[PDB]
Amino acid sequence: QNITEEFYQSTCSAVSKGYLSALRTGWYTSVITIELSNIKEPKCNGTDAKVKLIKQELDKYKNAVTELQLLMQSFPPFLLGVGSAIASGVAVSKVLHLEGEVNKIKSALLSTNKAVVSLSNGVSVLTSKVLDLKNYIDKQLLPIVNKQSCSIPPIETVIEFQQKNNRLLEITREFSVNAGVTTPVSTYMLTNSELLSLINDMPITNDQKKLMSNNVPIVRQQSYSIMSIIKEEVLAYVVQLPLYGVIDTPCWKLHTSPLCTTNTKEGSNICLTRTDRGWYCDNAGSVSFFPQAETCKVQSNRVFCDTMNSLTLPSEVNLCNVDIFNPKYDCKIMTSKTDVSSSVITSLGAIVSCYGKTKCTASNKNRGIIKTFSNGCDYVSNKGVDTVSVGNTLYYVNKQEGKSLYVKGEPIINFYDPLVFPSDEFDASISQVNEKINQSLAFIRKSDELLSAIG
Amino acid sequence: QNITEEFYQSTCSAVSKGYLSALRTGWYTSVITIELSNIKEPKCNGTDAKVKLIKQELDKYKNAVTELQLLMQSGGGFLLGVGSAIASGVAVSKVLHLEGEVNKIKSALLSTNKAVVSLSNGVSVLTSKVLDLKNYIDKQLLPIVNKQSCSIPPIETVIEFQQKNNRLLEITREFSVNAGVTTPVSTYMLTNSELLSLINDMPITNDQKKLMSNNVPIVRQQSYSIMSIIKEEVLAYVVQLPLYGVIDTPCWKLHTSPLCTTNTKEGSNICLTRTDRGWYCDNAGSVSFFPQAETCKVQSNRVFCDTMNSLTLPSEVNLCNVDIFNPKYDCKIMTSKTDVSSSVITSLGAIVSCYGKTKCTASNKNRGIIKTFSNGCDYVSNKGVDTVSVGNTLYYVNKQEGKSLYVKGEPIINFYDPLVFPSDEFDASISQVNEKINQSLAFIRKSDELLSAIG
Amino acid sequence: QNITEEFYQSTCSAVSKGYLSALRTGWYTSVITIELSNIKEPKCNGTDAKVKLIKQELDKYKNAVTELQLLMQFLLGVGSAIASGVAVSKVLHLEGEVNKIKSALLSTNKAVVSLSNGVSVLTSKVLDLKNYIDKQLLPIVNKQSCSIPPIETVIEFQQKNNRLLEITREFSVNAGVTTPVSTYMLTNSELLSLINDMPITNDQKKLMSNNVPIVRQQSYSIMSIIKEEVLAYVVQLPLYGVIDTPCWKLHTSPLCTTNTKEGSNICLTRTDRGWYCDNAGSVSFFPQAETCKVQSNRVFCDTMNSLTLPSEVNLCNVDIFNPKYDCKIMTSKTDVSSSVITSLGAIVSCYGKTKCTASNKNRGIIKTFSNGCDYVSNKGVDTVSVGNTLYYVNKQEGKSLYVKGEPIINFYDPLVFPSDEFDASISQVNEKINQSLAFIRKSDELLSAIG
Repeated sequence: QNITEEFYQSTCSAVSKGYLSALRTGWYTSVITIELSNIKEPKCNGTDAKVKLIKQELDKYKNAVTELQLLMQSFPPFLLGVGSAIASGVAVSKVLHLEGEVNKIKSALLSTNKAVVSLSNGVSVLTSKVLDLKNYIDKQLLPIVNKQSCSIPPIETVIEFQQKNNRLLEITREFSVNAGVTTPVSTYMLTNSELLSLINDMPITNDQKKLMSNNVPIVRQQSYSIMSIIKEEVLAYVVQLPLYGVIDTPCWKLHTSPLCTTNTKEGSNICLTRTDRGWYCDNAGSVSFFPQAETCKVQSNRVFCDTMNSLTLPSEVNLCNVDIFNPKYDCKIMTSKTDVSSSVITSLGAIVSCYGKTKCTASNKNRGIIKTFSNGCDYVSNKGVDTVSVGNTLYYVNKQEGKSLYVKGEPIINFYDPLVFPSDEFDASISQVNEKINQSLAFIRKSDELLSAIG
Repeated sequence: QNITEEFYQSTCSAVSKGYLSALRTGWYTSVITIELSNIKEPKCNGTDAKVKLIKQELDKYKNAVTELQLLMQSGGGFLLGVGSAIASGVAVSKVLHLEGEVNKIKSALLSTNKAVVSLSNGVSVLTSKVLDLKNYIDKQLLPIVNKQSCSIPPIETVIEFQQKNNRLLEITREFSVNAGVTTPVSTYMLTNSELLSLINDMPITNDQKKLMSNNVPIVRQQSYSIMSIIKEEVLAYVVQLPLYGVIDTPCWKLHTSPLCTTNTKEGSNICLTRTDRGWYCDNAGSVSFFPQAETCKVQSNRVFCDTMNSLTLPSEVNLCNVDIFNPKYDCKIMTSKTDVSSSVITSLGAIVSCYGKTKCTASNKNRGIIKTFSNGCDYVSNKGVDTVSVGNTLYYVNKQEGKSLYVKGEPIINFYDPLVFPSDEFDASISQVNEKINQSLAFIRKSDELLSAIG
Repeated sequence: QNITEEFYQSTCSAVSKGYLSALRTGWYTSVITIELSNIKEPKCNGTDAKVKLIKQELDKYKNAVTELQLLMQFLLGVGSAIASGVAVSKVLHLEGEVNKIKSALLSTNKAVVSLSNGVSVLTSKVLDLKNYIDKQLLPIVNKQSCSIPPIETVIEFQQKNNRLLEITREFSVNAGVTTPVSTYMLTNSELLSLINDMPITNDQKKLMSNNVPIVRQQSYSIMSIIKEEVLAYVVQLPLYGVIDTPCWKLHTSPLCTTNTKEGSNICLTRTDRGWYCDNAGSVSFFPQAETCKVQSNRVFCDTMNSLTLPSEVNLCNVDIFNPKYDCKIMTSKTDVSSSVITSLGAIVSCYGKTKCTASNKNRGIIKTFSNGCDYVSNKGVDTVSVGNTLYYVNKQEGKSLYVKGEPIINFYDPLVFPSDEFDASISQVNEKINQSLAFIRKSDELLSAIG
């Protein structure tokens, strides 16, 4: 629980260290079943308010089944087709459509509400009966309506059927706007207790059960619900849960801000910005890099990421933070003439790139302005700092305990000649810039020697 | 229909064929109404627990009307153009605001729950009345709260009122967290029974009707629900359904991956990627091109694409898949020295671009690693392949049945000279690069020929 | 409430004026509390169908509390949107902090608390399950015989307990941070009262009260703490520090030459599209559509995704070649047709053999576009069609002004024209043109010195 940050004045960037990894490398799929009733629109003569209420709820139930069947055949079209995040769960969904595969699971859950079932294609899956509308309707609602004249229901039955039928009605809702594939997995799909018991039974280490059971909200966001089948008066859908094959390896976050020359005026400055910003995690002797901000979820020390949305880099990518001119790795930069002030709120600090006439401050709740940034790239930690202002933009600062280190260094943009500086580099590196520098240096050579005997 | 795939080894790209178009070409707008009672706060002195329950629900109802009164408005509006998706629906919504227009649909719906109404701007909309709280509240509920006597209602009345009031509360909730515009359109806005009837009354062909009725989730995802008015005891919101004016025309999806040289040097390679990846659909003698995958939704072999984010290309854009050096169409490519390994999952295969020191493999569930990729661009079909692994990332291949064709050919990056190669073209083409090869080729010769006569 | 729009034929761009600003510049943080009961799992034996229903509902209550014990806690800059709210959420986890709010709300439902760091925060109690369960429910479950409850008590408990369950559900699928803020988090009456009690101007209160739907979309709810029979979450409302200043929106479309030989054309595009609003003598610029919401002529934008520009930036709309500001453009050779639906019109850039059309629903085609960049107002036009795409135009009411002028791409020699600038400016392309003219002159001089 020790977060530390280093600000590199040399490159206008900061790295937040001390995080712990949880990287999704596998999937666990489970079959979730709901038992339905095979009851027809009741032919019974009666018109009390209570039986009116029961018939209304029955028509809700009957329509939910029908509109779930329209989701089936429209293999369901939404299983055959697109997917890599879902292929594992889609694989189990297709198998349930084989001859008697439903009856396999139906038998295992006849006597118990949770059982392990071996499937015909060679997968072993935990299967759960989360709701039984078959026995409630057949034993408490069939005797009332499967006659010529309907006997009155108790008010207790009217209330409790509404409660039971509600989960099915909600599942049909989520499954008829999401086309049968949803993420995060809702509580109507799998409650907190059901997901906790399912984690408890998974073929994983006891420490993985610790991590998953403590971060259920994150597990929800990295899980999928895949709709499978209605048949044999059963409702089956597949829940696809993450398997974290990488745990407790170091992770760090890179924050980058533009670095520009200052002492010149107007539109005559050279700028460069480190590009490889995002999360990094040590993974199997290499570095997993997650460039898009959404894919990694943070809870206290832990960074939860999905390896499917990652690039794999050598360990030497970190040498960019220690020495951007190191030989071993070609550190990535971008360049431009854009001389614009901005700020980046780091894990426990703030980078300020103040340029031009912009007024850039950092302030405290009580003392007011406690720093006025000069032109150039600077940094301030969150110790006694609450907000940062750049122009007309007030940023609040993350208030999170940790140690912050200011690594003084010469801004590398000072080392470059502005006349031969490539200033349109969308995605370049240190070496690529040096190659273009020499080529323009060589053109200057070749042209100058063409004027020796002439001039 | 049978999905087929071709991989072109020369250009590091693949084309998935065999799909059927379903293109959003227009909009269909309908008005949904709920009849309300303008009941004032009860003022019945009685204190029975059932009267409290009725009173508490009336408060939930009366607050929903107030909250809908606060939402009385709709909205305000390969690099593409810019549209305004709900401009059609908002246009109908603005007309309903005008004085006397709400009274027009009140009269037309006096004797039926569905009618076509003429509004002031020639706007002629099918109108639906889907819930009548006015009858229930004014007849069943008003008398037992009207007096100061407070006729205590049966417990059925407490429950019955909650069920009727539920949909209005849920419609208000959806509008509240969406500024009056919701998408996808939920079954609270428009139930499956209601939506299917609306599809049956659109000005479309019978084949178009079946397509929507069997793709209700897609239709809902591409529809909008727009809060318009609450006045004259009427709540009215506009529903904006999609119009699929182009249907059953052939579509194909283009996948592209970087194509670089395999030289063993620290970044001394030239890369090249086709930039035209996306969905292509035949459309009225042209090709509609959708470069962003999130405008197109696939269901088996059906592609639902929104034309608002499309480009209109000549039929000859497909020639880039036969001969990229063809004269008729000028294929768009990008260049760089950015040389790194990635994998692209196609419809029934996987493209792998292995570069440098990365472990790029394809493996089978039971047989193990069945292919290790050499440096360069390669393809593997889904036949007998389950997973593709690049670095620390494991991709899953579609197990969808189909036939894929490997088209051998010399990689075209080899054709180009790595010294006169324009190697940072973000959005270029074959001609624009030959444009710049000829320039740098001619300039170098001139300076060499101009160095000759200096004797 | 007078929207107007001007089309500049010279630069293929349009400006929509007349809008009024509502800029989110800061945050207001408030604490919302639900008082809970330490009620423990009933261990009276009962079989009555109503006893089961009460027991089942206490189960949903108990599981909700357990679930909540786990839910605890142009290129722009980068912010931390919920930093202000999370900062207050952190303070609640200090000891005694829960009790100060518990003490300040012992006898009332709405009180100010100065937390351990001395910040005045408004706190509220929106639901009191502690009194209901302990008084109404505990006697009928806290014995052996399990007193039969009336059906009315079963229904009330479901109603009271429902809001707790639905708050739990929202936090559970969102990792304890929700946006927009739902009516379960904060009902309409509670939000309006909260607005009325904030330390803000009357104009700010009026602006927020008329735009509760937008305020919800710009607000956050942060799960903070549960302990000592109390549940607390932080609600982070927007501060509109800048109000009623004039805004305008800039629409741009590619401007190209119209030579009939394909591939022989040079193109130009203003890259400064987005919202502009006057702000403290400078101009706040919002280049993204997502960061700005519009209701009638009022524009709600979030300054976290804005650049601060000199007020001279507006000269680019009157004179793109003005000396006081370097207007940003981009160049290309791509001769492609597109359309831009402006506030009360549509810009059509029609190139090649493309079909470009403006139509009325009952009269049919009313304007047919030829090669170049043109503009049609929404007065009398319902749709604009470019190629295989049909756009409906906005039907907001306002007056368009068509400003005639020579397209500026007609002032550039295509040979020396730099047609690759992904980001550039008017000055920058004049540099590269001065340079290419200078080099080609130097080359010519060198063959004279050797001739």
